[PDB]
Amino acid sequence: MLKGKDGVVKNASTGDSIGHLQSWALDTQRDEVSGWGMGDDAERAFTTVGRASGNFEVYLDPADPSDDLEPGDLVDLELYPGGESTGSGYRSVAGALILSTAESASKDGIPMLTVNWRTSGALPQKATVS
Amino acid sequence: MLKGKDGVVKNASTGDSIGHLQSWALDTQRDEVSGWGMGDDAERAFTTVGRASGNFEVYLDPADPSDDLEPGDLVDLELYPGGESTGSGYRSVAGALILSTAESASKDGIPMLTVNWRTSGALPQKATVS
Amino acid sequence: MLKGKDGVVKNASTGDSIGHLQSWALDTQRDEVSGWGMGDDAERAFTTVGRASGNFEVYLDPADPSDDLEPGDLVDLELYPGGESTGSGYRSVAGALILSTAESASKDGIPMLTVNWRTSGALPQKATVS
Amino acid sequence: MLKGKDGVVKNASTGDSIGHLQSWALDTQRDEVSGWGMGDDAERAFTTVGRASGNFEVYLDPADPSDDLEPGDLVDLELYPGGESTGSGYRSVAGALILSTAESASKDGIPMLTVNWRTSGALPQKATVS
Amino acid sequence: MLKGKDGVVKNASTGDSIGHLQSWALDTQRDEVSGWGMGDDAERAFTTVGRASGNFEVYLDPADPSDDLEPGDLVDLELYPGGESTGSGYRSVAGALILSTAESASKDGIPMLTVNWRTSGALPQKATVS
Amino acid sequence: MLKGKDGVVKNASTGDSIGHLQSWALDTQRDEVSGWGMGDDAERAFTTVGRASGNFEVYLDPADPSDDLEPGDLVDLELYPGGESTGSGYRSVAGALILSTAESASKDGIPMLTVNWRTSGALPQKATVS
Amino acid sequence: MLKGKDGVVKNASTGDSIGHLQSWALDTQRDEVSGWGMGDDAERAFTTVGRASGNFEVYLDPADPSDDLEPGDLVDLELYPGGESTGSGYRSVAGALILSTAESASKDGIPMLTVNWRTSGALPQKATVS
Amino acid sequence: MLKGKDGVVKNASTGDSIGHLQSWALDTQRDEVSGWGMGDDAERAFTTVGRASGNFEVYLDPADPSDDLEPGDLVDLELYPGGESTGSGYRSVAGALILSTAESASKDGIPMLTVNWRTSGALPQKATVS
Amino acid sequence: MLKGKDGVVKNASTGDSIGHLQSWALDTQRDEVSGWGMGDDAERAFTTVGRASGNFEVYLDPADPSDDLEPGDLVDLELYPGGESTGSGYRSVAGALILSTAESASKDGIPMLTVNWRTSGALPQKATVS
Amino acid sequence: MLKGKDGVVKNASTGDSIGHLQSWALDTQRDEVSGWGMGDDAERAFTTVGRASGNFEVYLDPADPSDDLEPGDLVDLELYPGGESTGSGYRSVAGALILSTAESASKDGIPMLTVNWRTSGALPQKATVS
Amino acid sequence: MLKGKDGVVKNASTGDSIGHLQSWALDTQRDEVSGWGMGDDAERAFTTVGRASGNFEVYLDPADPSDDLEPGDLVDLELYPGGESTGSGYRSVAGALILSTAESASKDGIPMLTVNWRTSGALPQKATVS
Amino acid sequence: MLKGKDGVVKNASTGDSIGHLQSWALDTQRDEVSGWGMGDDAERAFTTVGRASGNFEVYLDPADPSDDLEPGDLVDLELYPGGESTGSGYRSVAGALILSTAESASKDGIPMLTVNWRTSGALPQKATVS
Repeated sequence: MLKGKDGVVKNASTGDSIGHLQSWALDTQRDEVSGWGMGDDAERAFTTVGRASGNFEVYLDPADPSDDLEPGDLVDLELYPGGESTGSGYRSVAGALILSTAESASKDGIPMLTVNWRTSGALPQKATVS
Repeated sequence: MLKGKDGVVKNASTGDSIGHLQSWALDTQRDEVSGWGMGDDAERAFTTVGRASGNFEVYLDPADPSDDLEPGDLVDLELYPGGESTGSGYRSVAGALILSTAESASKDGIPMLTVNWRTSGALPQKATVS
Repeated sequence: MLKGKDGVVKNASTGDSIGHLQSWALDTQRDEVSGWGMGDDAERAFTTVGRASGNFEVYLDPADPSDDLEPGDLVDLELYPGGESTGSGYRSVAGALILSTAESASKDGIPMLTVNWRTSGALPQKATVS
Repeated sequence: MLKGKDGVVKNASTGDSIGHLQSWALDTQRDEVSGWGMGDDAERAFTTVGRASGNFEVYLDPADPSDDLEPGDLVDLELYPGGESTGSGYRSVAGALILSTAESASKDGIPMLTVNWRTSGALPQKATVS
Repeated sequence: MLKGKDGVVKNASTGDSIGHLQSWALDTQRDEVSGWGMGDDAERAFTTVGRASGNFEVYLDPADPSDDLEPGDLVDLELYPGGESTGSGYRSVAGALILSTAESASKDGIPMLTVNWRTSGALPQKATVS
Repeated sequence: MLKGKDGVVKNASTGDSIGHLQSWALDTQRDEVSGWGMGDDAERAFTTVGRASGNFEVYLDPADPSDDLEPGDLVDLELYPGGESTGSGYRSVAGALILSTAESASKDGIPMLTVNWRTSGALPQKATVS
Repeated sequence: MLKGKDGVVKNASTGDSIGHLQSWALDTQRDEVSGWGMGDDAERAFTTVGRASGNFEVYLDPADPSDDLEPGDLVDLELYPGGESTGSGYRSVAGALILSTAESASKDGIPMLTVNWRTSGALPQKATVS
Repeated sequence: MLKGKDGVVKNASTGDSIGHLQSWALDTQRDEVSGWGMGDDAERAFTTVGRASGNFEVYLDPADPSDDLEPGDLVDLELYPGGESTGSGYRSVAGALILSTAESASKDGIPMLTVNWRTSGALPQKATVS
Repeated sequence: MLKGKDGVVKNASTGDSIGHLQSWALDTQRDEVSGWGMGDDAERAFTTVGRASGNFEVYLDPADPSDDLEPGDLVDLELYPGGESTGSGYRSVAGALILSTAESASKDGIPMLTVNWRTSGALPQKATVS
Repeated sequence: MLKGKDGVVKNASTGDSIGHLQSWALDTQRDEVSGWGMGDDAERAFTTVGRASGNFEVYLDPADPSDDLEPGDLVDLELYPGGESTGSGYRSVAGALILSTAESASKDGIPMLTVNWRTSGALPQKATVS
Repeated sequence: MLKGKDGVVKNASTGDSIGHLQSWALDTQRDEVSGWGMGDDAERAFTTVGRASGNFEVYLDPADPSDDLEPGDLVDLELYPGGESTGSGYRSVAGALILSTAESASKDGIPMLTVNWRTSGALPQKATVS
Repeated sequence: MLKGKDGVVKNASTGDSIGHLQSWALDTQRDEVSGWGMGDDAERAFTTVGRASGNFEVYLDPADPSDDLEPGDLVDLELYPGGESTGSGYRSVAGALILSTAESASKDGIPMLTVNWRTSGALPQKATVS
């Protein structure tokens, strides 16, 4: 049961936390393939190839490392679900591909920014901080 | 009327409970085929081939057997809906295929993990614990 | 205005009530066919062939006749919307085809089971109990 | 502003109110066709052919004229939105085609029935009761 | 900031307000077309042809000018968002094509009517009442 | 953390604030392309071409610069998320293409207007006001 | 506008409906001959000799009169496009020549049979059932 | 822009509309002849002789003037693309030669009939109805 | 209405089912001959000589009796459209000539094999299993 | 990147736009001739003589200059792919030979006309409008 | 049921896998010869001579062994449908004749290459890897 | 795996990129010759002579080097599948013969141009840019 309010995201290439974070997310998939013949009871399957994707939502501030993210950039990410304290696992993604951003606001809210990324060629490598 | 808060899931291959569980689910299907002729009142049907699928949601903790689950792995599962007390039925699935995982968090919550699996070649075999 | 809390479902073949029931449902359809010509005001229609389908949700208990239901089985059903008291209509379905089941649970609930069936060759025959 | 709780539906062929009604509905449509050329500012349209459809929901009671409705029947309907008092408009539909029914219940409710119909060859003819 | 409760709709051809109104709506669109070549950074666009559409919902009363609206009719509309007081802009639509109507009711409500229209050949012409 | 209630939008061509604003929004995308061969573990990707889109919602008033916006117009926009005070970043979009508008009202509300635009040939150019 | 789902085909010689029918078809042709001279504006034509052909597709069942059809057989057919009710026209073909059959199936379908015939010496004689 | 749903076809000889029409079609051709010499840049051409052809598809009904059409008949046709209202052009074909018919049906459709004709000696003469 | 998913094919010479089947097919033909004289209304026909042909598609597995099939082999086949249960008709072909095979695969599929055969000297002999 | 919705076609002889256009097309070809000797690696080629062809599709209206087009006519065409604004290239074809026309309609469409032409003796001469 | 995503192709002469593969295919044929006499029921056949052919599609990369393939080359191929693991059958073709290649691309795709080959003098020799 | 959206085509003679490209394509062939004798098992083959062909599709713009391409011209081409960056292979074709062009448009599209060429005397010479 990790705290959840200690989550830290970093741009690994430049070494700088994101900023006013609100939520993160991650995912992993593999495609399936199913087949069966005339006279079988159950159908078989297997997994071909894998992906990864995720996003995060921050408060919009122009003076942040969150501002430099632009669609099409390649960035090395590190997600700390439980903080940076030693022994806390962190998923590090190499070659993360930023796909789209979406800024918005309301008459009674704070301008928010949603970055949405993807993986390109590599998969999230789990690890344990020292 | 089983308790519901006693549900236990196990990795049958290695023999280790999952961890901080939140909910599980299971399913079974068979495809249908319908036909009728010119001049019939009702249409006929039958079932061809079967499947199974399900998922479960846990609290994210790196030091757990829940962490070793990766998309594409083949694992032997056992679901105890009412606990491990003798005489409690348990659905055991052989060759379960883990298909996708999805980790997430919020600024006021606990990091959660959703594993989502499938069956490959075999179907859930009901039984009764000794 | 039937009571609704007296509803009874039976496996007609073996003669045994289902168990801890939560809700039932039923349906009937007929396909439509519409046509019109160049210079018509309204379009005509008619009904070709009929079906039936429904489901029900029970509390999961292994020691019940609800447990023996498996996808692909053929079972003779009888639905008593208002109980078994004499003069209460009951829809009896012959050759009901059970299509899928879906068991689930939560950390603060009761394990539930949803059976989902269909009709194959026959249609629900209304009647009046003696 | 009609009362709404006085709505009466009738089977015009046999002359018998439906029963414990809960809600009714009606509709009318005409298909559209749009076209434009290279160099036009706005696009033109027109309406080809018309339909009608609707439904109503009643409490399930076997001893009612609502029970005799079966998918595929042809029935002459009359809808009184504001009651049967003189001078109250009523939409009368000839050759209404009943398309599907759907009975259901819950463990804490009343068994309900939803009839769903259509029009075949004719359109709803408004009128004013004497 | 117009009042919103003063909105008036008229049938311009005959000169008669609608009746017990509940809400109106309007819309305008133009289709887009996008293209790009091998080696471009951004994609270009432009707008081809335009439309208009909208609806309104009234209380069902047979003795109203709202009753004469039938699918397929051509009517000249005028929408006064802020009333008929001098200097209040009003969108006047010529050749409005009424496409569908949908009457309904409940056991504890008022019978309502939803008219749904379109434009055919012309576009809404803004203006300012004298 | 920008205030959010100070957001200002301008028509850059004519130099005039919009009016009673309620909310704005913006977006940027780039399409993705994925490929893999027989015998690969992960799938590769890259981004081809980019877009931009957004909208904003105002109170409907005929005597405003918001009224002159018509579908199909080309307008130069400037969005000030945090006001016009010096040092506040503003996204300026050149050649913004207005795509659709949607006016509406209720019996207990204020007539609202939703403008919905797009970009054509250029992308939002961030900057910092002097 | 005949129903289409009432179509009946018969072997007139033995008097037995076909079986589970799916679709029928028929055709009639006459060859053309065109000629023109040096200095003519349009070309002339006429029709020499006529034929007939068609087919039908049934569900494959060995215990049917559909099974006895073999390529090369001569059979007297009668096609009822709208059923056998009195006053319904039926095309009766004498000396129909069955030319080819084609049985097939899939892993998720019903074995189907396509009979394909021709006419030999006579042409389809329309009539009206008594 | 003619309506298209008002198209009327007539047998000019007997004066009777066809019936439930679905679509019509027409055509005109002239053969080409090309030649060139040793040392020319472009090739020359001209048109020798002309034809006409077309078809139409109706719902199959034995009690119609559509039923009397048989391959080999000579019939005088008139096609009204936009109806019979005065001032609407109509292509009248003299000596139309009916070449083939093709009736068909499905288990969920309406029996359709496709007549296919030709011209013999004359060409379609355009005109304007009075 | 045979099940279709129970179809069994056998090599009659060695007595061994094929394997993972996907679909089968069969055919029978006879050539036609048509003639007519100067002054006849319809043309006559008859059938000269017959053939047979078909195929089937299996999943590619080297350890199967499907693997031993090579183009040019002579094999005795038996097709069970509805299984091997007693009373189920089966078409037995003697001297079947295997004509061609075609193996293929995709990056996300299962390697498939299509055998395509013919008959040589004999025709399919229908029968009924004991 | 020309707009495409501004395309204008003209009859150059009489000076009158076509009408409700839907699409145009054009083409140019030259025949090829290939040869090689005993002992050559690649084969040679060259182009002998050229042609041109194209078509266009309009909405059928009798009161248009599109109506006067008849197969066999010689007409001087001018195609403006991007409109008639100054500096817009236009392909002018002299002695265009109209080869065939094809009118058609549907029960839910607009009567369309497809003109199909050719070139005779001359080739399309590109130019630039003043 | 081989995996299908493990398929490996090799140039046997030089010993080097192809590269980014997408799909392969193979085929075998033998010509047929049919004859019959005046007075026979069925027609006889036999197979004369055999061939082989196939292709495969790869991603275009100049730095690959796929690049060295040129039309007219003679290459020794080996196809591993299920990978190179021991006991996996592989079809080895000697003297494969590469017949044609076809490179292509799109504005939103990956440049692909399709090699298309044939056999010359020898036939595919099945085997089993050690 | 080349990007595919970076493809560049050049007119090598004048040194000027084409323009708004959409897709390219290329091909190479060699004819085959097969022979066999009375008493052989497989048939032999070989390749005689080679060709090349391809095309590409661009947006129609008169102010481009794409406009100067005319059927019959001889042009020296260079295709860069992966761009002009150093080390990227490019197929250079000498003496390319342009065979035909085909311009077209729609009422909701962009005027497109398809050039279609051939090779004359030489074959595509692969290379590697410096």
